[PDB]
Amino acid sequence: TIKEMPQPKTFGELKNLPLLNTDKPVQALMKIADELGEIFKFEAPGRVTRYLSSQRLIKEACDESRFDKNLSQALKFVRDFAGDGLFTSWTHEKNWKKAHNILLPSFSQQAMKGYHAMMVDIAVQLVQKWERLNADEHIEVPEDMTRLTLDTIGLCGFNYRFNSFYRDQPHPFITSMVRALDEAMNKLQRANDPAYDENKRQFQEDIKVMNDLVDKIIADRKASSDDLLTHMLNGKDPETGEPLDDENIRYQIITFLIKGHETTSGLLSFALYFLVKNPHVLQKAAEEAARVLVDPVPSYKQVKQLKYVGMVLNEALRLWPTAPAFSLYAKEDTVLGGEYPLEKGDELMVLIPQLHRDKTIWGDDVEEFRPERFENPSAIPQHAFKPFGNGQRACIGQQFALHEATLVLGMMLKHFDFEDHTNYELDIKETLTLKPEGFVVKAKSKKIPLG
Ligand code: HEM
Repeated sequence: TIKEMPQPKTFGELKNLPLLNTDKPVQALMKIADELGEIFKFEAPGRVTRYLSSQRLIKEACDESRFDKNLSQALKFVRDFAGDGLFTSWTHEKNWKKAHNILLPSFSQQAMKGYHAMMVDIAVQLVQKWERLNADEHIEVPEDMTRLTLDTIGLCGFNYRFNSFYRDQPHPFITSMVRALDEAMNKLQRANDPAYDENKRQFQEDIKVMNDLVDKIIADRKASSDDLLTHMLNGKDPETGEPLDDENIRYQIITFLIKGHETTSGLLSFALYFLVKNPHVLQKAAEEAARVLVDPVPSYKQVKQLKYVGMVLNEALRLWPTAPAFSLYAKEDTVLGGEYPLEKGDELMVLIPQLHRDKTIWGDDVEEFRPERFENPSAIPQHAFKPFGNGQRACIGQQFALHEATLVLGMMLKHFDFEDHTNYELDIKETLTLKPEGFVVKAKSKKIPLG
């Protein structure tokens, strides 16, 4: 029957805000979830949401007849630069369904097979960097994974070479992206001011940097292909018959550059992190790579054969889903879990890391890294594993990401032995998305030739 919704302690007008005075808000929220359970309300001056953590409640929230995708305050802040592209558009916005239809063919297996060779180009450039390090040297993992994933989406999506591996510091686009994402995150924990005038002005500067690349890409395709850029330029929605106007296209370039690389990078960092911490898992994933990748460079089918590598990727997404949250709103008045009445417009947040720790679904060893959980995935209940969102608003890039990751991890495992030389202590940085900050390793080459 009509239950009272749990809520953390409120502090007069501050509401629940003093509890999220942190650079790690998602990890803080996980703490409040362990304390209060599957659902809690959370209020901040002028705004309210409900955090869900259980499969039973998230199953219901994922019913698209009752709840649609919502733009959390965080995505509202990012919509300041990504506009009405795929990721920051409302489902009822014209350009959502339209860009969806227009851009979907770029993620068909047909197109996926055509991306493979460009993926290998960047993968090799990674392996070669590591082959060429001197003995006194180590690898900065999130940093190099970011070089790979940015370059990969640049080449596959846009035929643009970011040449991230010819730069010892991050590409200029990355530095702006990261400072902007951080700022959208800082903006959330501010109750109300001319104290934030510089943050607003760096925020506009960070946007212009990003946009400067867009024009560069736009002008490169111009001044001279069947890819994402192509369909953005030529494609027409098989419904309305209309193409995307110039303004939307620029929003899509930006959308894809960011979303098209950052969460994949975090996944590869975490996966490698868990491998070097779980040496019996590493050995087994390294056995699979040596056996399957019998060629100097990997083929498309061989990547498909790397089954245990895929299990490792999925298990790493279970523990640390790199886009750790997605928001929903009630299309109409409704009752949630048969106990929580909700009003048209009310917001729900899906705390994916808590979902992935639901013991009633996963058992009592949720913190353990066990790729074998995914041995036969059809066994896993529906809506229990959701690192790619839900329904028609799920990740469009899912298979792209996993193909990229599996290929790259497979080659890593084939070509090197990794050492956790600083006995790295997990430290998860939040820029809305998640990554293990400061993760470093040593890779000793197995001295196996590339093709
Ligand atoms: C492990 C890697 C990835 C993860 C965990 C991930 C996660 C997600 C999540 C959770 C959403 C839903 C957001 C929400 O409901 O508010 C989403 C949507 C989206 N993703 Fe991914 N992503 C990954 C890689 C990629 C890649 C490689 C691309 C492009 C090549 C991409 C492009 C997009 C786009 C455009 C959307 C918006 C889709 C729509 O609403 O139409 N993502 N992703």
